[PDB]
Amino acid sequence: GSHMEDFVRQCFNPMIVELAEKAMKEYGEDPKIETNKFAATCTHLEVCFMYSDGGSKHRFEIIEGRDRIMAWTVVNSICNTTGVEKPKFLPDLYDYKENRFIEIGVTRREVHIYYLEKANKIKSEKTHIHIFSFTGEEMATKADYTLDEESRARIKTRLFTIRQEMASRSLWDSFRQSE
Amino acid sequence: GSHMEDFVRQCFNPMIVELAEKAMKEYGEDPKIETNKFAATCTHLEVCFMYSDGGSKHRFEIIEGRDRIMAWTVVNSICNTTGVEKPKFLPDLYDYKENRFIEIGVTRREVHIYYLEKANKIKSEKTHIHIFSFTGEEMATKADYTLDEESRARIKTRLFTIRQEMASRSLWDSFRQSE
Amino acid sequence: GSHMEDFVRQCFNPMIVELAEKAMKEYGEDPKIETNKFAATCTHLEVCFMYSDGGSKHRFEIIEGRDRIMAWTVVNSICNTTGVEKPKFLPDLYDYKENRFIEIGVTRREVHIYYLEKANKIKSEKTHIHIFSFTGEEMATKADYTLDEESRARIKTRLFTIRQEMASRSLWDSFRQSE
Amino acid sequence: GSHMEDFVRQCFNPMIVELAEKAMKEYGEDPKIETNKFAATCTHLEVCFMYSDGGSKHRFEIIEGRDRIMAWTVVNSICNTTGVEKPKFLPDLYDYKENRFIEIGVTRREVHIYYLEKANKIKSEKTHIHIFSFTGEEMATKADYTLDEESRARIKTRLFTIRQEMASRSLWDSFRQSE
Ligand SMILES: O=C1CCCN1CC[C@H](C[C@H](C[C@@H](CCN1CCCC1=O)N1CCCC1=O)N1CCCC1=O)N1C=CCC1=O
Ligand SMILES: O=C1CCCN1CC[C@H](C[C@H](C[C@@H](CCN1CCCC1=O)N1CCCC1=O)N1CCCC1=O)N1C=CCC1=O
Ligand SMILES: O=C1CCCN1CC[C@H](C[C@H](C[C@@H](CCN1CCCC1=O)N1CCCC1=O)N1CCCC1=O)N1C=CCC1=O
Ligand SMILES: O=C1CCCN1CC[C@H](C[C@H](C[C@@H](CCN1CCCC1=O)N1CCCC1=O)N1CCCC1=O)N1C=CCC1=O
Ligand SMILES: [Mn+2]
Ligand SMILES: [Mn+2]
Ligand SMILES: [Mn+2]
Ligand SMILES: [Mn+2]
Repeated sequence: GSHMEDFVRQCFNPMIVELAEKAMKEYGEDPKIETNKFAATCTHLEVCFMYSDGGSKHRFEIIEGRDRIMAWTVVNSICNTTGVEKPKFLPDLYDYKENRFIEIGVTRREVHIYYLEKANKIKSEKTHIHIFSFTGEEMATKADYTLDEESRARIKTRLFTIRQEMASRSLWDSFRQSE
Repeated sequence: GSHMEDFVRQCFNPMIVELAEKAMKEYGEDPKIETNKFAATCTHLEVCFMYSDGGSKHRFEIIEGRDRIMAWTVVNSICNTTGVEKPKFLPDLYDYKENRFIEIGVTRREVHIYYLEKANKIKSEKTHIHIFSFTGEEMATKADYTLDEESRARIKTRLFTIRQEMASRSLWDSFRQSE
Repeated sequence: GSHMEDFVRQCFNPMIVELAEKAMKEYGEDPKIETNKFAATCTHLEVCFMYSDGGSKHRFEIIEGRDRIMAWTVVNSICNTTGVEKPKFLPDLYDYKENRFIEIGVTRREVHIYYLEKANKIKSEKTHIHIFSFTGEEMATKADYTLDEESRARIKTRLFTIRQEMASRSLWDSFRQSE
Repeated sequence: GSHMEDFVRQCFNPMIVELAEKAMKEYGEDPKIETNKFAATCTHLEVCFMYSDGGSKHRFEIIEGRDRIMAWTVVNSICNTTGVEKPKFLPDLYDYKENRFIEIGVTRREVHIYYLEKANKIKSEKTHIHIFSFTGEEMATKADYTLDEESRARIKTRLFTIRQEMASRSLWDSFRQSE
């Protein structure tokens, strides 16, 4: 019965909390035990949804938040209709306007560090990467940040707020030092 | 009690399913017996609605999905107020921005083939044709595709997803080979 | 218990029907007895609302549809803050973008005829007039039609549909010849 | 049991009334006793919300209307991510598009007078000020009025309407002469 678990449930929206619970159980993880991961999973969902909401009405397909199987089905349809290359790991969105997949990251360290780790991992000459930290930095492939400034600013604002809420509950250091 | 019938009811939205049922009974067809047609009818409704949703707020009148009589009443009002020519077969939308009717098609073969068949049929020097296939092709009158790229991409994505769902249930070949 | 009364209640939206009933009782008229006026009042409400919906989000103040007293209060605030001249008769909208009041008319005759009658009546060097007929014509002050083409086309479409519905019930001639 | 209290509850939206009640109790004030302040607090909330609604979708963060603590948390996140200077008094919005805080004022006197008082108070070389009166004037830092004309016009309209409602109840002079 952790403080972090109760904190997450009052910080994030109930739909986000339930998608995060569903995602963690799919990969065999327990949200009551791995409560830092529970927070991170919610955070990442939220960001990905605020991101898709920047931009014009039909711009993004949302991959993140779906069941694994359906997410891959949607990736294949997209691959099979734009001719874009099939990613090896599930990305988070597809950008119909620039014809590319996007991998959104959210990190409690240097973006430099998390970007390289993502780059190396997916090795998809194609897929765009976009990282945000909890201290306001972002880093994106070819310095091309996809959305305009006001929509990314909102996300960075929301991340700093989450950090403050954690810190004022004394949960921030345990969260920071378990990434 | 076919697998296809239950598949359609979980693939499409309930409002689409009910309009499709209404349309088939109007033409004396039974959705429980002619289950490929039931799928096609849902598909065509869906596409036509995703199509009207591309574009700016007042752009399209939606003809498809209405009762026959009301659909013709709306066609006549449009004819009677823009001076456009009265079509012989009901189209699916009217484009207020380009002042033309549009016939949307969705095909399980070559678009070349289905386009000619539509052309020949309506013989309306006026009415624009726009076909989509389930393998991502589209074809439109004067190569003028009406909407921008992202809205048509979404439709082609959704069609490929429907195809995958059918195939993973072993319904795809029976659907493909009954068009 | 007229056919026209039941026709109006199934043709127009319930909120429009209730505002029309409220407006007629304010001027001492009975919607069950004066059923042509009941139709016209609904029609005029509808049009004025479809009109305000053309244009960008804050463009119009809606005067029509309010209680008399509140409508005048809103006119005075507008006069008292833009310095525009106080109209003698209640108009239907205010255009914040062009800084003028608008009088919307809907006629079962020549627009030429109804426009002059409106002009003469309000004598407001200032207030813009915009008439629509049920046969698709419109006429506006300085040939300046305020909205773009697609939003006015929709209105003219809806008016022709109302006319057809009346005619197929044999109510059209009585409505036409009582304006 | 004042007339002003009942007037406010029928003039303003219930959500605004409840936020105003919450704000006044936070600063130890009683909405039943200080009924002019209750009106002013509602007015100021309303304006600030109509203001945030002018502009494009992600443009403003809304600070006003939150609990004190959360409002400061949001200010800090914004400061901590845009590098803008921390204000000493809580502002009402943040403008992501121009990267500044905004202090909205609403006054029953000369805007000249209320602007100086605000200027002097916050002494934030940075924060933009935007005053509206109940007689239609506005005044803003560097004559830069943030929103376009139609959105500010709406606000000034609404303020004059509130003034008229008060005056026709004989509450206006007591409200005017207690600011
Ligand atoms: O907080 C808000 C503000 C506006 C509405 N809303 C509710 C939640 C949506 C996300 C959900 C996303 C979720 C919802 C679950 N499902 C399953 C059936 C279809 C659907 O939408 N989806 C969309 C497809 C993939 C996926 O995982 N969104 C974003 C698009 C509209 C919506 O509900 N959202 C959008 C901005 C932030 C946010 O949380
Ligand atoms: O899935 C969604 C996302 C946004 C809302 N929604 C519900 C269904 C609407 C279509 C219906 C169409 C249908 C609805 C039935 N009726 C009868 C009375 C009026 C009305 O709308 N219409 C519109 C006129 C002709 C016709 O057959 N649409 C499209 C426009 C808004 C709406 O409900 N829709 C729009 C995009 C895909 C889709 O399915
Ligand atoms: O059919 C639709 C499609 C979109 C929503 N909707 C419901 C009715 C609204 C009009 C009402 C107007 C009415 C509603 C009654 N009231 C009294 C309290 C505030 C309010 O709105 N108003 C607006 C101020 C003056 C007036 O008479 N509209 C238009 C603006 C949003 C709305 O509800 N509407 C807008 C397009 C056609 C139409 O009928
Ligand atoms: O009258 C209308 C027309 C459109 C919707 N709506 C309801 C009230 C909203 C304000 C509320 C603001 C309030 C609502 C309370 N909360 C607490 C949880 C999140 C939230 O929204 N917020 C937003 C964040 C800070 C704050 O105090 N707004 C403005 C944005 C959408 C909304 O509900 N609003 C927007 C234009 C005038 C107005 O009164
Ligand atoms: Mn990611
Ligand atoms: Mn068709
Ligand atoms: Mn009128
Ligand atoms: Mn203020």
